[PDB]
Amino acid sequence: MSMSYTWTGALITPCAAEESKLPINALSNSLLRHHNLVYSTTSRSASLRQKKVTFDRLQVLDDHYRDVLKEMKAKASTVKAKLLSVEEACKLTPPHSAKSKFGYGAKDVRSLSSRAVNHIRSVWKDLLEDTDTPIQTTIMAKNEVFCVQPEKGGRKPARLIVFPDLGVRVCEKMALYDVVSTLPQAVMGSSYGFQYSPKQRVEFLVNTWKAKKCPMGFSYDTRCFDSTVTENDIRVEESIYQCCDLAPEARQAIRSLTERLYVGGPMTNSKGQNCGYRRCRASGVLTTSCGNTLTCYLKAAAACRAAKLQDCTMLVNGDDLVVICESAGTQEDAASLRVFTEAMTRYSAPPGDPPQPEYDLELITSCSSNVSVAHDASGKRVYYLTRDPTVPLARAAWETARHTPVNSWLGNIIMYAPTLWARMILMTHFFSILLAQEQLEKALDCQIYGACYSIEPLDLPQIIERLHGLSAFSLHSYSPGEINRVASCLRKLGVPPLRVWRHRARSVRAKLLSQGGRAAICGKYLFNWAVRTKLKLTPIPAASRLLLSGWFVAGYSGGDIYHS
Ligand SMILES: O=C(O)/C(=C/c1ccc(Oc2ccccc2Br)cc1)NC(=O)c1ccccc1
Ligand SMILES: [Cl-]
Repeated sequence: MSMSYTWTGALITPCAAEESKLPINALSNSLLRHHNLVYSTTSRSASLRQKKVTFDRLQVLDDHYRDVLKEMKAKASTVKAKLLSVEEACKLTPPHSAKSKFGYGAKDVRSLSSRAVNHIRSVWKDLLEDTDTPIQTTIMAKNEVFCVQPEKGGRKPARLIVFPDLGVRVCEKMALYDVVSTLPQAVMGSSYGFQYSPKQRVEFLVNTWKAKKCPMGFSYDTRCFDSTVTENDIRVEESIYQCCDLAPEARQAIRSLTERLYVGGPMTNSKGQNCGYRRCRASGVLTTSCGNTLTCYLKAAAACRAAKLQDCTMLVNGDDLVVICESAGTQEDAASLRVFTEAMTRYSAPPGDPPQPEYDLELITSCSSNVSVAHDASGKRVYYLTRDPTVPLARAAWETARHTPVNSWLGNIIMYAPTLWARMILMTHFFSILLAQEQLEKALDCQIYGACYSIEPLDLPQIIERLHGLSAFSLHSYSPGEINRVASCLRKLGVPPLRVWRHRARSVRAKLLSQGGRAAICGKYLFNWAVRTKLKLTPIPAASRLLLSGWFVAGYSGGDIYHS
């Protein structure tokens, strides 16, 4: 019976200026024309989110819980993690990461400046000596762009982000980076989502579904998961980590960060005021993704048992959960789901929207996406992942009319390269603007599984072939429902129909070829679809020449991570 937060009454304030509406760009209109449906969240709506994330939590454990837990620990005891040298940790820090409140920022930290490495060592030392004093944190209102839509009733309030000082963040890396990059797959195997790349996730979902006599799957939407995490859940996560083979120093740092940071602590707004007290999951620490994934999996696996699901397979990504199993008849399936929901609720994890059995894999949404079909060169049936393009396009627009240090369009192109909208619009629109400014060589940052990466457009052809397979460049004969969903979206926002883009694609793939080099390798592989005349595409040379491990190994959302 512990509230997830307590509030002092002080407002959540912003630091920088917050743009609510879309500007007045002319390229932005080349993408979207209904600019009034696009919008960003601001600290103005922060109090509404506060209401939502604030509630009492009731939790009642049971034998199924302890059993699964015990099983997890067993698997964890087979994991050995190392500490990260201050230097190593410092490098995993993002150039733009929020500056330390102790005078010094990201570059200072990244360049191993004296001052920074000093404070960091002090903070570390302090963790080893003090194990109880709650570490201070800052709470801001996130600013993300969405599309207005009355079906839901208007606008979504801003999300909240709770994080500790830069000094602390580096310590987290040192004491837990190896754990959160290895412990997950160790305990849950195939159920751990972040070990898969697009091509792998698709293959995993499809195969699991087809392995069932009569498949039945459901996604579980938890009402504000982070707020449902209890102090006991976080302490349990800690015990799991401790099952690892660690250094005595790492153990003490983990216990201290757990008791002083993870379980809870005071929060101040940007103006340094006492905002409230947190007794749930911090949204902006290193263990957020790892912790939610472990806790979601724990409750869900125990819930499955109370529900008696048959031959069930789980796929967990943070709080995002999808379960596939053998059906026991439609009525039994519904009842089993209501029990699963009852056990989750008991484990302190009720749902927002109630789960519903689904018997069509393509009608299931997990990780904001669904499986769909298309065909390859030899007309072979190819499965891929997609989603409604609305948000991606509203954001793709916004980033065209306003500068964003971290875009999303490029990320979406990487995550959804095989989709119709990605290939024909995003790809087209962006190589267009690039060319009109000569920046095809300039790298830009985008996030993948929460981690930051500096990527160069010129490499998409390889990146893409790696993540989705060569077929991704020749997919055709997309399912009508998918083709319909898109065109429906375009007409809703003001985006020229696929035809207007099929035009530009040639008009663009042209200027790209009459440039050879790398810009050529692209315009050929990425736009082979926009030409009746189709030249044969084969394994790209430097498709292998490039390290891509770090990419799909674990989740780091909210973890302030950067990879090179
Ligand atoms: O922030 C996160 O933690 C994050 C998690 C996440 C979990 C699972 C997932 O599965 C899919 C779903 C569809 C296609 C391929 C894959 Br692998 C994708 C993302 N989002 C991005 O990485 C992300 C990056 C760019 C664009 C959008 C999201
Ligand atoms: Cl269809």
